[PDB]
Amino acid sequence: ADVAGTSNRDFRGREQRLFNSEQYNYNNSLNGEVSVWVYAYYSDGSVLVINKNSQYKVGISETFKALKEYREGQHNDSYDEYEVNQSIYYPNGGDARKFHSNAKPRAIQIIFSPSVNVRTIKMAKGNAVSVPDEYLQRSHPWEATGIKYRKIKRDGEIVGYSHYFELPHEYNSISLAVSGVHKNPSSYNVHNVMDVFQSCDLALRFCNRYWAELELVNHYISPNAYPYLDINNHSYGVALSNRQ
Amino acid sequence: ADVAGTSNRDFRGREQRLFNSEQYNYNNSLNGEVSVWVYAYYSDGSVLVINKNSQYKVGISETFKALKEYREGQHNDSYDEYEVNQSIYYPNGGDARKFHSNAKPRAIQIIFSPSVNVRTIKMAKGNAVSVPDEYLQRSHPWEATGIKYRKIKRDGEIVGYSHYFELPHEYNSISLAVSGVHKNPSSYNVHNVMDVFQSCDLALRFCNRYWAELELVNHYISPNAYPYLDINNHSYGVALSNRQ
Amino acid sequence: ETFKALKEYREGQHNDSYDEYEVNQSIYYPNGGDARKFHSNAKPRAIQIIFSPSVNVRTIK
Amino acid sequence: ADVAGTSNRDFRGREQRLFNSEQYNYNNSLNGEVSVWVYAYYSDGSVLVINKNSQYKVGISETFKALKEYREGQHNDSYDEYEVNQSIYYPNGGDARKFHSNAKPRAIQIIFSPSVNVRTIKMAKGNAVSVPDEYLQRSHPWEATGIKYRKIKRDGEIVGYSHYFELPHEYNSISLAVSGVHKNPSSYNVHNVMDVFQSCDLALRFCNRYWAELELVNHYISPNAYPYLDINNHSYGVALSNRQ
Ligand SMILES: [Cl-]
Ligand SMILES: [Cl-]
Ligand SMILES: [Cl-]
Repeated sequence: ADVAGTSNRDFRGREQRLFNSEQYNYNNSLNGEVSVWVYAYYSDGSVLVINKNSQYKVGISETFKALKEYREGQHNDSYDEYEVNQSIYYPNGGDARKFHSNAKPRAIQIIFSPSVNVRTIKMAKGNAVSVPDEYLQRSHPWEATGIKYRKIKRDGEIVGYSHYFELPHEYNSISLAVSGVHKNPSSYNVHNVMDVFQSCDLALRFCNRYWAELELVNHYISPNAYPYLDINNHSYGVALSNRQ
Repeated sequence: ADVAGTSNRDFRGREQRLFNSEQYNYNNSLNGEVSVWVYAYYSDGSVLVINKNSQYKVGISETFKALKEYREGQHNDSYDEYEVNQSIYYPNGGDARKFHSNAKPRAIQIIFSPSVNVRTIKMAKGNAVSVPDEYLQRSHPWEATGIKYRKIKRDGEIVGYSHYFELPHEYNSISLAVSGVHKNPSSYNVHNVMDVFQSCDLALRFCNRYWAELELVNHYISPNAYPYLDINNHSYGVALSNRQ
Repeated sequence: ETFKALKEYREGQHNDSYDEYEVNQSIYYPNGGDARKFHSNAKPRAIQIIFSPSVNVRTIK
Repeated sequence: ADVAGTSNRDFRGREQRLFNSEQYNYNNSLNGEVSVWVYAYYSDGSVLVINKNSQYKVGISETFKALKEYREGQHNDSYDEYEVNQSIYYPNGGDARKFHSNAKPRAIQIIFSPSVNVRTIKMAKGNAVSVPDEYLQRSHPWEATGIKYRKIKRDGEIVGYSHYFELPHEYNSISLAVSGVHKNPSSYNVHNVMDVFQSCDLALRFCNRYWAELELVNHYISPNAYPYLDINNHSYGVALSNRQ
């Protein structure tokens, strides 16, 4: 046979490049996944991740309370935190023994897979009682925030999209939903509506609290080939198109 | 300038009336919210509220167990209440140390925003094992209960719609889903189906147990300009159309 | 005051006492403890020192 | 340039030797620290360290009770240990459920920095009620124990001073204070008295219970360049004077 890395008959090298290309492109086909992650960052350094992975479209919707830190199998000041919630829902509505709950998120990062169409992204960032914009009567139920998403890039390739917002002020108390649609550069969609209804049931969800962004990078992002952007603006992910 | 409240050049007064009219009408546009609330009333006077707010259509679906009272950070007779559930699911199925759980709802109020089309409202009031009508094989999956909804009215304007039913008997043990569609007096809808799928992800949810109907009125209904009907048949809400 | 003495202590409430001993070991020497958190919320975020107007500022140490 | 390690123009080597010499000498200047450590060794192998670091003079003073083992966040037989204290303060004074408390120190090591003047060291080793010598009326308030301190040595240099005494008998129940003065080979001291008063406030204290002498060596002594002498008579510390 020819010697490796010297001719157009390195079929191991061609197949390696095809295998990676086929992953990148399959994910972009309508048979592929589109995925979203919400990361909620807490003052103790831990991070709640919620991920949804589904065909055609995907999203996540959480209450104010659901986004608060919950430490499984440890103390959570449960009763005092019920009272903190009452005061967050309406000023002076509760009788808590603290000014600021450390279970409140300090920041949110939303990441989508590179199979999303950025122009389809919509976010409903509500107040603590799940109202998008002060009162329901004046609320558009979403804002299309695609323009704000940064490309997460590795080796020149877009591996995902990131929108990051801090919640550093006492009044930053939110409920949150986000949604994106998988790329569809075709004009195909009539005939497939029941399949999209089935995708609503088929969407897989994951949620977990990791103890540190390091741990998120090491045990969540990296093992799964997920895109990420860390606090130091470092991009993670795996470039696949036309690559060995 | 002209003197306030004496001429057609009171533009502060015209803009105030327009601002309120525009809220009422925006909520009725297809760009607006439609919202639903389920209130479950407990014997200790507390009230669980579940609210969903979304574009195009909205609903809530809860199990028998999910509607039972849960007091965050306090004792809930957790083990005995598992046994009460077994006896509610099948006669004599559990080994509880009580005849009637005080965590069972005594009543349900369903309220919709005035942007719902009443004729689209559907309810699945199931038995304790989540069957609409005795056995699945004979169950229509919903009843269209719009005719029973009362108008909640302030200053002559419909501010919401209410259906209220007590559960005062021992055998009143229910699961519950409800759904309504936003007003659509146009013939527009083709082209918008993926947007409605995104609205399923974008819908915001809120749930909380308030200690008293007084507290619900003061800290939930009123601060948010929500419609309500209290036990004394008093209507709450804010009239907006053509009003200062 | 010591490092430990300046950490938050909530009288009559839970203070993650055991985990906070382990956090202290890791603060004293990298990787010295086996805590279940990255950042203790009992650590001060800031210090203000105030003196009365009867101090001589040039003597402050 | 000249080649490393072959001429009097290795200025990197001269500066390295100066940097170390300047540390050794600065510590001996009156601008330097003098430091003391009390190690209390427990039967479970753990060791309480108390350290004080201050200018001009330094010391530590602890009660009998303060020197007993305290395991943070674990059980400490608190009530029984109050009763053990009553019996230690006066024979048969308490009603404990044990003959010997394992929280009692088995030994004490006192170490001073090499900037102390050994002839200034004073110790008040009291009985369990904090009396130096049986009764206050006959007590000199200290003994000058410098003659008993061994030099801790590395590479020929004194890196600290150690006095070690076991408390292996049931009646070895002590309170303890120790004090040393920083070297002052000059005749300077008038003018500086308020500065010494400020040094009483400025002295920094550290205390911690380590689980093993190994851990003390690895995570306390060594990382901080502190002198130590272990149970096997091994000296630890860093020689600095005229050394690279
Ligand atoms: Cl395709
Ligand atoms: Cl419209
Ligand atoms: Cl000097």
